[PDB]
Amino acid sequence: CPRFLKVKNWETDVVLTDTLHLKSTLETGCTEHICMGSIMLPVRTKDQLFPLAKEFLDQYYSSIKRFGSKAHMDRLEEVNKEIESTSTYQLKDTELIYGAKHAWRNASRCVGRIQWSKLQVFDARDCTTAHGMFNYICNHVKYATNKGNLRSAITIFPQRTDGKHDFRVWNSQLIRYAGYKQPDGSTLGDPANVQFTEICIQQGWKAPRGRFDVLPLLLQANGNDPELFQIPPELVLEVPIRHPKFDWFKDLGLKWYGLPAVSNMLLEIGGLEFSACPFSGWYMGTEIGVRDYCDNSRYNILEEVAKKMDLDMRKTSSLWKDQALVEINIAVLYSFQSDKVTIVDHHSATESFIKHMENEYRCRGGCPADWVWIVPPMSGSITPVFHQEMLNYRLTPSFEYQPDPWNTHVW
Ligand code: HEM
Ligand SMILES: COCCCNc1cncc(CCc2cc(C)cc(N)n2)c1
Ligand SMILES: C[C@H](O)[C@H](O)[C@H]1CNc2nc(N)[nH]c(=O)c2N1
Ligand SMILES: [Zn+2]
Repeated sequence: CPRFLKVKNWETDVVLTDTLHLKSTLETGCTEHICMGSIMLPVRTKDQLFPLAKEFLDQYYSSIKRFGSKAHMDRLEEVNKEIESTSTYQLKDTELIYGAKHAWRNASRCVGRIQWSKLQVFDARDCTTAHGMFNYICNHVKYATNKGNLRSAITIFPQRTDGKHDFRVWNSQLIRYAGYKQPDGSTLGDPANVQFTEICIQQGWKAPRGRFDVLPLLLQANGNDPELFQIPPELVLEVPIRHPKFDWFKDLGLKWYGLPAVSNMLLEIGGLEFSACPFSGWYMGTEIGVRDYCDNSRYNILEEVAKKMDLDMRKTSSLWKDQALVEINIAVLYSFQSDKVTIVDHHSATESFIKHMENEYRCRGGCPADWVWIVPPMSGSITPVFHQEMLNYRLTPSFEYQPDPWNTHVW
């Protein structure tokens, strides 16, 4: 802008002023001579820990307008001494909830953040076993699902200590379908999960060898060998995909699960690392309809579908893929709604995100947003976020990526 940063919506000419980026700690990958905005992915000593701890506490106490208080100050000595003795420290329940809700709030890749303050935090820091993990996770799933009226939730397992005793949910999501490679060449189910399916089988999973087989949970507690568990099927809500007009759509036998629940990410609060912190909300229809169903590397159903629309697949210029994609996504939304399972369309979601974005600038002086991820993978320019300039930067607490457990743990 003039002296501090401005973003603009070119459809509405609204301008917003960003000051929040000046708090940004972490680094983006971009430099003054290269932009890495479209790049997917650009323990800790005692000494590294206290700055990060104090930085978080200062923020937490500044959030409740008690910055610089006795409570604030004693808490600082309290934690400083915890780190000398024990090389770590423990978050109060209140701080844990603040941290978690704010990690969501700072998640620059998430279009749903208008919901950020409405999150259930299940503290599972007392868990010591894979079995306990299974119990916490089942409870999360059942709570979150809520018989179709979805509720946002996260379950936080014990924090990392010496890198030799961390909790990992080896699953990328709590609920995902298996993927089966064949020397036939082809692949049955979800190909994103083929290797993971292999690990499960090479750990004794009795694979039904079907298309939409819900995978077992594979749970690592205290750094031990991970252990298999079948989520109770009655806890796994699913939607058969049919079309509001094309009654032949049922015949494709599509089904998806209703509960999107990410389980491979790392939650960072006050320098502490929670390597097992599965979290869930509800689906934007395009996640299933466009990416899950139509990505070439995923279920890849575009050919099968468009074929059954008497479509012109001779050349790409008929836009037969575009047509099939729109129908597939209509069927997804219709289905979830006919089943009274929470879902949002990309028009409504992006619309609420603009509102949220403007909310955040009003009261927080900004909102970090990653345009590349915020814009839906179909019909981009007819949603409001396509035309909205966005500033991306890294605030903390945060959810981070982390290595796949099978490329580390062994024995
Ligand atoms: C309530 C409904 C929610 C909706 C509609 C929603 C929507 C989305 C969408 C569409 C994406 C992009 C995913 C993709 O295209 O692969 C995403 C990413 C993400 N969401 Fe949200 N979300 C919701 C709830 C939550 C919650 C409860 C959390 C955590 C507290 C969260 C944190 C994140 C994070 C960390 C990412 C980035 C994933 C990555 O970088 O791989 N979201 N969200
Ligand atoms: C490939 O490396 C990065 C992995 C991409 N992340 C990613 C992939 N598929 C699905 C997701 C689900 C994201 C999500 C999470 C939540 C809590 C809700 C929602 N609607 N969507 C995330
Ligand atoms: C290359 C590019 O960064 C990558 O394909 C991104 C683009 N935008 C995305 N946006 C969402 N919501 N989800 C994704 O997986 C991706 N993939
Ligand atoms: Zn950049």
